Amino acid sequence: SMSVKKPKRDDSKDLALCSMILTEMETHEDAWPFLLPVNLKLVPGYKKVIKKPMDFSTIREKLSSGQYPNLETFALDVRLVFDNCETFNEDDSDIGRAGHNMRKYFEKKWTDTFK
Repeated sequence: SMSVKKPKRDDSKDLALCSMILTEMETHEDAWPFLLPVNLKLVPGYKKVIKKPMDFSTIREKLSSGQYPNLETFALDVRLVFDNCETFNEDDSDIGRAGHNMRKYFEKKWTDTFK
């Protein structure tokens, strides 16, 4: 509360560390469904169904331009990519499997770096 604070965590490396995680996600062989925004002119149903499209190139641009206020907002966009994937794609499909794989990959890096 006012004048009552937990000891100050060093957040000075967070930006660099999120960048590194994102590079690791970008270079994973199963990243291909997530690298660029879904083409809303060419994929029937996506625009109406997926209220908040997100992809790794969009996260990279937001990260590089100071649009994440803290590491929780960054994790929320990464998770949105996989939540969107699950919404639109059957589990038993190449893309559906890709999204589960990538979510697991991310969550381990996230825990290992920050927990």
